Amino acid sequence: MALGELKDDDFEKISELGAGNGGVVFKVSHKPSGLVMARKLIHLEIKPAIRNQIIRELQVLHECNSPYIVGFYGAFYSDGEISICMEHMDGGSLDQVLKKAGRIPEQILGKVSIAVIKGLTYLREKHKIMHRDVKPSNILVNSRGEIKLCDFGVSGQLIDEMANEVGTRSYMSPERLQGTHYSVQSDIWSMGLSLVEMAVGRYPRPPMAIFELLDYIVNEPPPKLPSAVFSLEFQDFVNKCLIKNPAERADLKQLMVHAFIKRSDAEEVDFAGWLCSTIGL
Ligand SMILES: Nc1ncnc2c1ncn2[C@@H]1O[C@H](COP(=O)(O)OP(=O)(O)CP(=O)(O)O)[C@@H](O)[C@H]1O
Ligand SMILES: O=C(c1ccc(F)c(F)c1Nc1ccc(I)cc1F)N1CC(O)C1
Ligand SMILES: [Mg+2]
Repeated sequence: MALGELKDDDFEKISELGAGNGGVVFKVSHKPSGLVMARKLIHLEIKPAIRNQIIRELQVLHECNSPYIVGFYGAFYSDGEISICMEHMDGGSLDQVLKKAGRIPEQILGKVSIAVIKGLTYLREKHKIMHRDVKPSNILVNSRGEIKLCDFGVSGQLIDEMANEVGTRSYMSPERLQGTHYSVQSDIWSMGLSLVEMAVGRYPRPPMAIFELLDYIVNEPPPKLPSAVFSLEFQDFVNKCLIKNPAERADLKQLMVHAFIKRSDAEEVDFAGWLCSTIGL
Protein backbone atom coordinates (compact mmCIF):
# COMPACT_ATOMS: atom_id res chain seq x y z
CA MET A 1 0.00 0.00 0.00
CA ALA A 2 0.81 3.74 0.00
CA LEU A 3 1.11 3.54 3.78
CA GLY A 4 0.97 -0.21 4.39
CA GLU A 5 -0.43 -1.03 7.84
CA LEU A 6 -0.64 1.49 10.72
CA LYS A 7 0.08 0.66 14.35
CA ASP A 8 0.43 3.37 16.91
CA ASP A 9 3.94 2.61 17.86
CA ASP A 10 4.92 4.54 14.75
CA PHE A 11 3.15 7.68 15.88
CA GLU A 12 4.57 10.17 18.19
CA LYS A 13 2.04 12.76 19.56
CA ILE A 14 3.18 16.39 18.79
CA SER A 15 0.49 18.52 20.38
CA GLU A 16 -3.22 18.37 21.09
CA LEU A 17 -5.35 19.86 18.28
CA GLY A 18 -8.63 19.89 20.19
CA ALA A 19 -11.34 17.48 21.49
CA GLY A 20 -15.15 17.18 21.82
CA ASN A 21 -18.09 15.00 22.83
CA GLY A 22 -16.70 11.81 21.13
CA GLY A 23 -12.93 11.85 21.85
CA VAL A 24 -9.68 13.77 21.21
CA VAL A 25 -7.48 14.96 18.30
CA PHE A 26 -3.74 15.02 18.20
CA LYS A 27 -1.27 16.39 15.73
CA VAL A 28 1.07 13.43 15.22
CA SER A 29 4.22 12.30 13.50
CA HIS A 30 4.29 9.12 11.53
CA LYS A 31 7.87 8.29 12.35
CA PRO A 32 8.63 5.74 9.57
CA SER A 33 7.20 7.86 6.66
CA GLY A 34 7.76 11.51 7.89
CA LEU A 35 4.06 12.47 7.36
CA VAL A 36 2.48 14.94 9.76
CA MET A 37 -1.17 13.97 10.24
CA ALA A 38 -4.07 14.66 12.55
CA ARG A 39 -5.06 11.61 14.60
CA LYS A 40 -8.61 11.08 15.76
CA LEU A 41 -9.30 8.47 18.41
CA ILE A 42 -12.95 7.42 18.70
CA HIS A 43 -13.60 5.18 21.77
CA LEU A 44 -16.22 2.52 20.97
CA GLU A 45 -16.92 -0.72 22.73
CA ILE A 46 -17.99 -3.18 19.99
CA LYS A 47 -18.00 -6.83 18.85
CA PRO A 48 -14.73 -7.24 16.79
CA ALA A 49 -16.73 -8.64 13.90
CA ILE A 50 -18.17 -5.21 13.76
CA ARG A 51 -15.03 -3.12 14.31
CA ASN A 52 -13.23 -4.63 11.46
CA GLN A 53 -16.24 -4.08 9.39
CA ILE A 54 -15.75 -0.44 10.31
CA ILE A 55 -11.97 -0.13 9.89
CA ARG A 56 -12.58 -1.55 6.41
CA GLU A 57 -15.72 0.48 5.49
CA LEU A 58 -13.43 3.42 6.07
CA GLN A 59 -10.89 2.37 3.42
CA VAL A 60 -13.40 3.98 1.00
CA LEU A 61 -11.87 7.25 2.29
CA HIS A 62 -8.77 6.56 0.22
CA GLU A 63 -10.74 7.19 -2.94
CA CYS A 64 -11.89 10.56 -1.70
CA ASN A 65 -9.77 12.98 -3.55
CA SER A 66 -10.84 16.70 -3.73
CA PRO A 67 -9.25 19.93 -2.83
CA TYR A 68 -12.34 20.40 -0.59
CA ILE A 69 -12.38 17.21 1.46
CA VAL A 70 -9.76 16.68 4.16
CA GLY A 71 -7.37 13.93 2.89
CA PHE A 72 -7.37 10.36 4.40
CA TYR A 73 -4.25 8.23 5.37
CA GLY A 74 -5.81 5.23 6.96
CA ALA A 75 -7.60 3.84 9.90
CA PHE A 76 -6.46 1.27 12.48
CA TYR A 77 -8.05 -0.11 15.68
CA SER A 78 -5.95 -0.06 18.80
CA ASP A 79 -6.70 -1.05 22.40
CA GLY A 80 -10.35 0.24 22.44
CA GLU A 81 -10.26 3.23 20.08
CA ILE A 82 -10.64 3.17 16.35
CA SER A 83 -8.09 5.65 14.91
CA ILE A 84 -8.70 7.74 11.78
CA CYS A 85 -5.50 9.28 10.44
CA MET A 86 -6.19 12.27 8.25
CA GLU A 87 -4.55 15.33 6.72
CA HIS A 88 -3.44 18.00 9.24
CA MET A 89 -5.10 21.39 8.80
CA ASP A 90 -2.76 23.88 10.57
CA GLY A 91 -5.80 26.22 11.13
CA GLY A 92 -8.13 24.05 13.25
CA SER A 93 -11.82 24.35 12.31
CA LEU A 94 -14.03 27.32 11.83
CA ASP A 95 -15.38 26.80 15.31
CA GLN A 96 -12.00 27.55 16.79
CA VAL A 97 -11.76 30.37 14.23
CA LEU A 98 -15.06 31.84 15.37
CA LYS A 99 -13.91 31.84 19.02
CA LYS A 100 -10.86 33.96 18.10
CA ALA A 101 -12.65 36.14 15.51
CA GLY A 102 -15.93 36.91 17.10
CA ARG A 103 -17.71 36.91 13.75
CA ILE A 104 -16.65 35.77 10.36
CA PRO A 105 -17.31 38.43 7.74
CA GLU A 106 -19.67 37.74 4.89
CA GLN A 107 -16.98 37.76 2.25
CA ILE A 108 -14.98 35.13 3.97
CA LEU A 109 -18.22 33.14 4.33
CA GLY A 110 -18.95 33.10 0.52
CA LYS A 111 -15.63 31.41 0.04
CA VAL A 112 -16.61 28.84 2.70
CA SER A 113 -19.96 28.54 0.98
CA ILE A 114 -18.13 27.67 -2.27
CA ALA A 115 -15.90 25.15 -0.47
CA VAL A 116 -19.00 23.47 1.09
CA ILE A 117 -21.28 23.44 -1.90
CA LYS A 118 -18.47 21.96 -3.86
CA GLY A 119 -17.26 19.54 -1.23
CA LEU A 120 -20.76 18.25 -0.65
CA THR A 121 -21.06 17.99 -4.40
CA TYR A 122 -17.97 15.84 -4.74
CA LEU A 123 -19.15 13.40 -2.06
CA ARG A 124 -22.67 13.34 -3.45
CA GLU A 125 -21.70 12.72 -7.05
CA LYS A 126 -18.44 10.83 -6.81
CA HIS A 127 -19.30 8.70 -3.87
CA LYS A 128 -22.95 9.11 -2.81
CA ILE A 129 -21.92 10.18 0.71
CA MET A 130 -24.21 12.61 2.47
CA HIS A 131 -22.26 14.65 4.98
CA ARG A 132 -24.49 13.92 8.00
CA ASP A 133 -23.07 16.52 10.54
CA VAL A 134 -22.20 19.73 8.71
CA LYS A 135 -21.34 22.16 11.40
CA PRO A 136 -18.58 24.76 11.91
CA SER A 137 -16.27 22.28 13.80
CA ASN A 138 -16.49 19.94 10.85
CA ILE A 139 -15.14 22.49 8.37
CA LEU A 140 -11.40 22.99 8.51
CA VAL A 141 -8.88 25.55 7.25
CA ASN A 142 -5.11 25.77 6.67
CA SER A 143 -2.67 28.57 6.41
CA ARG A 144 -2.74 28.05 2.61
CA GLY A 145 -6.35 29.47 2.67
CA GLU A 146 -7.74 26.04 1.91
CA ILE A 147 -11.08 25.09 3.32
CA LYS A 148 -11.84 21.40 3.45
CA LEU A 149 -14.75 19.30 4.90
CA CYS A 150 -14.38 16.34 7.34
CA ASP A 151 -16.34 13.98 9.67
CA PHE A 152 -18.76 13.00 6.94
CA GLY A 153 -20.46 9.61 7.20
CA VAL A 154 -18.52 7.29 4.91
CA SER A 155 -19.07 4.15 6.98
CA GLY A 156 -22.70 2.94 7.38
CA GLN A 157 -21.72 1.06 10.57
CA LEU A 158 -19.70 3.82 12.12
CA ILE A 159 -22.83 5.92 11.59
CA ASP A 160 -24.96 3.15 13.23
CA GLU A 161 -22.53 2.63 16.08
CA MET A 162 -22.55 6.30 16.78
CA ALA A 163 -26.26 6.96 16.88
CA ASN A 164 -25.87 5.46 20.41
CA GLU A 165 -23.32 7.49 22.43
CA VAL A 166 -26.53 11.79 20.54
CA GLY A 167 -25.61 14.42 18.04
CA THR A 168 -25.61 18.00 17.30
CA ARG A 169 -29.26 17.44 17.76
CA SER A 170 -29.25 21.29 17.36
CA TYR A 171 -28.06 21.33 13.77
CA MET A 172 -30.67 18.90 12.55
CA SER A 173 -33.26 20.08 10.06
CA PRO A 174 -36.90 20.16 11.15
CA GLU A 175 -37.74 17.05 9.09
CA ARG A 176 -34.83 15.07 10.42
CA LEU A 177 -36.08 16.33 13.86
CA GLN A 178 -39.68 15.05 13.19
CA GLY A 179 -38.10 11.57 12.46
CA THR A 180 -37.40 11.75 8.63
CA HIS A 181 -34.54 9.68 7.17
CA TYR A 182 -31.48 11.90 6.47
CA SER A 183 -31.62 13.30 2.97
CA VAL A 184 -29.19 15.76 1.36
CA GLN A 185 -31.72 18.49 1.83
CA SER A 186 -30.65 18.15 5.52
CA ASP A 187 -26.98 18.78 4.77
CA ILE A 188 -28.06 22.03 3.17
CA TRP A 189 -30.06 23.20 6.21
CA SER A 190 -27.05 22.55 8.44
CA MET A 191 -24.79 24.46 6.14
CA GLY A 192 -27.12 27.49 6.19
CA LEU A 193 -27.46 27.23 9.92
CA SER A 194 -23.65 27.19 10.18
CA LEU A 195 -23.21 30.32 8.02
CA VAL A 196 -25.73 32.24 10.04
CA GLU A 197 -23.99 31.14 13.14
CA MET A 198 -20.52 32.25 12.02
CA ALA A 199 -21.97 35.48 10.58
CA VAL A 200 -23.62 36.32 13.89
CA GLY A 201 -20.96 34.71 16.01
CA ARG A 202 -23.35 32.68 18.14
CA TYR A 203 -25.85 29.85 17.79
CA PRO A 204 -28.53 31.90 15.96
CA ARG A 205 -31.67 30.86 18.20
CA PRO A 206 -33.18 32.31 21.34
CA PRO A 207 -31.68 30.47 24.37
CA MET A 208 -33.90 27.70 25.75
CA ALA A 209 -33.76 24.27 27.38
CA ILE A 210 -32.57 21.58 24.98
CA PHE A 211 -35.99 19.94 24.64
CA GLU A 212 -37.75 23.18 24.01
CA LEU A 213 -35.24 23.91 21.20
CA LEU A 214 -35.92 20.70 19.35
CA ASP A 215 -39.66 21.48 19.23
CA TYR A 216 -38.82 25.18 18.75
CA ILE A 217 -37.02 24.20 15.47
CA VAL A 218 -39.84 22.01 14.37
CA ASN A 219 -42.52 24.60 15.30
CA GLU A 220 -41.25 28.17 14.86
CA PRO A 221 -39.87 29.69 11.60
CA PRO A 222 -36.16 29.55 10.67
CA PRO A 223 -33.30 31.82 11.52
CA LYS A 224 -32.71 34.78 9.19
CA LEU A 225 -29.81 37.17 9.12
CA PRO A 226 -29.83 40.66 10.74
CA SER A 227 -30.82 42.50 7.62
CA ALA A 228 -29.10 45.85 7.97
CA VAL A 229 -25.60 44.55 7.89
CA PHE A 230 -25.33 41.68 5.30
CA SER A 231 -25.78 41.79 1.52
CA LEU A 232 -29.33 41.05 0.32
CA GLU A 233 -27.73 38.22 -1.58
CA PHE A 234 -26.22 36.54 1.45
CA GLN A 235 -29.58 36.86 3.17
CA ASP A 236 -31.13 35.08 0.27
CA PHE A 237 -28.57 32.30 0.26
CA VAL A 238 -28.90 31.47 3.82
CA ASN A 239 -32.67 31.89 3.45
CA LYS A 240 -32.88 29.40 0.59
CA CYS A 241 -30.84 26.91 2.66
CA LEU A 242 -33.20 27.37 5.47
CA ILE A 243 -36.71 26.84 4.05
CA LYS A 244 -38.27 24.30 6.56
CA ASN A 245 -40.15 22.21 4.05
CA PRO A 246 -37.42 19.99 2.57
CA ALA A 247 -39.15 19.79 -0.77
CA GLU A 248 -38.95 23.55 -1.25
CA ARG A 249 -35.28 23.89 0.05
CA ALA A 250 -32.70 24.98 -2.53
CA ASP A 251 -30.39 22.14 -3.62
CA LEU A 252 -26.71 21.99 -4.56
CA LYS A 253 -27.22 22.69 -8.32
CA GLN A 254 -29.57 25.63 -7.59
CA LEU A 255 -27.18 26.92 -4.94
CA MET A 256 -23.94 26.50 -6.96
CA VAL A 257 -25.06 29.39 -9.23
CA HIS A 258 -26.70 31.77 -6.75
CA ALA A 259 -26.05 35.50 -6.87
CA PHE A 260 -24.06 35.16 -3.64
CA ILE A 261 -21.87 32.35 -4.97
CA LYS A 262 -21.12 33.96 -8.35
CA ARG A 263 -20.39 37.27 -6.59
CA SER A 264 -18.09 35.45 -4.21
CA ASP A 265 -16.17 33.64 -7.00
CA ALA A 266 -15.34 36.84 -8.72
CA GLU A 267 -14.18 38.37 -5.38
CA GLU A 268 -10.50 38.43 -4.35
CA VAL A 269 -10.23 37.35 -0.70
CA ASP A 270 -6.91 36.77 0.94
CA PHE A 271 -8.39 34.37 3.35
CA ALA A 272 -5.07 32.67 3.94
CA GLY A 273 -3.79 36.00 5.30
CA TRP A 274 -6.92 37.08 7.14
CA LEU A 275 -6.64 33.83 9.02
CA CYS A 276 -2.99 34.17 10.12
CA SER A 277 -3.80 37.69 11.17
CA THR A 278 -6.90 36.42 13.19
CA ILE A 279 -5.57 33.37 15.09
CA GLY A 280 -1.87 34.32 14.92
CA LEU A 281 -0.41 31.92 12.33
N1 LIG B 1 -7.75 17.10 10.44
C1 LIG B 1 -7.68 18.00 11.45
N2 LIG B 1 -6.70 18.94 11.44
C2 LIG B 1 -6.54 19.86 12.44
N3 LIG B 1 -7.38 19.90 13.50
C3 LIG B 1 -8.44 19.00 13.61
C4 LIG B 1 -8.65 17.98 12.57
N4 LIG B 1 -9.73 17.27 12.94
C5 LIG B 1 -10.17 17.77 14.12
N5 LIG B 1 -9.40 18.80 14.52
C6 LIG B 1 -9.52 19.70 15.70
O1 LIG B 1 -9.96 19.11 16.92
C7 LIG B 1 -11.28 19.57 17.25
C8 LIG B 1 -12.03 18.32 17.74
O2 LIG B 1 -12.76 17.81 16.65
P1 LIG B 1 -13.81 16.66 16.91
O3 LIG B 1 -14.46 16.15 15.61
O4 LIG B 1 -13.05 15.71 17.76
O5 LIG B 1 -14.80 17.49 17.85
P2 LIG B 1 -15.68 18.65 17.17
O6 LIG B 1 -14.88 19.92 17.40
O7 LIG B 1 -16.03 18.17 15.77
C9 LIG B 1 -17.27 18.93 18.02
P3 LIG B 1 -18.27 17.50 18.55
O8 LIG B 1 -17.33 16.69 19.44
O9 LIG B 1 -19.38 18.09 19.36
O10 LIG B 1 -18.76 16.82 17.29
C10 LIG B 1 -11.83 20.21 15.96
O11 LIG B 1 -12.68 21.35 16.09
C11 LIG B 1 -10.58 20.71 15.29
O12 LIG B 1 -10.29 21.98 15.86
O1 LIG C 1 -15.84 11.33 13.21
C1 LIG C 1 -17.03 11.33 12.85
C2 LIG C 1 -17.28 10.31 11.78
C3 LIG C 1 -18.54 9.75 11.70
C4 LIG C 1 -18.80 8.81 10.71
C5 LIG C 1 -17.81 8.43 9.80
F1 LIG C 1 -18.11 7.50 8.85
C6 LIG C 1 -16.55 9.02 9.89
F2 LIG C 1 -15.54 8.71 9.06
C7 LIG C 1 -16.26 9.97 10.84
N1 LIG C 1 -14.98 10.48 10.86
C8 LIG C 1 -14.24 11.00 9.81
C9 LIG C 1 -14.73 11.06 8.50
C10 LIG C 1 -13.96 11.60 7.47
C11 LIG C 1 -12.68 12.11 7.70
I1 LIG C 1 -11.47 12.92 6.13
C12 LIG C 1 -12.21 12.05 8.99
C13 LIG C 1 -12.96 11.51 10.02
F3 LIG C 1 -12.39 11.50 11.24
N2 LIG C 1 -18.03 12.19 13.32
C14 LIG C 1 -19.44 12.29 12.94
C15 LIG C 1 -19.51 13.46 13.93
O2 LIG C 1 -19.83 14.67 13.21
C16 LIG C 1 -18.04 13.28 14.33
MG1 LIG D 1 -16.12 16.65 14.45
